[PDB]
Amino acid sequence: MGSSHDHHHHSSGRENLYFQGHMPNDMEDHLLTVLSVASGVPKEEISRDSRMEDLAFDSLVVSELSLKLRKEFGVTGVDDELDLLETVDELFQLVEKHRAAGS
Repeated sequence: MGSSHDHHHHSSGRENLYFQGHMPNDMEDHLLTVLSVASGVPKEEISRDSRMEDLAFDSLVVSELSLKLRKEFGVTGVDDELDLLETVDELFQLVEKHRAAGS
């Protein structure tokens, strides 16, 4: 008497290892990957035409997003820019215009 055995596995069988990180031709792909790691959800679940929900619209997720951008694109100290995010496409256009600069 006294048992309720359940050994249910979620399953996360994944195996595909590449060294593909030289010459990020698609900035959009690399920025989408920044979002894919920050949000934790795959590339298909994030698009340019989308609103800032559980992607980059939360103080923790914005600090995580910034943390990525400092390394991935060198885009640092852009708190106001990340505060002005409404659409995901706007983030693509923002880092684009920020990389181009006024210099």
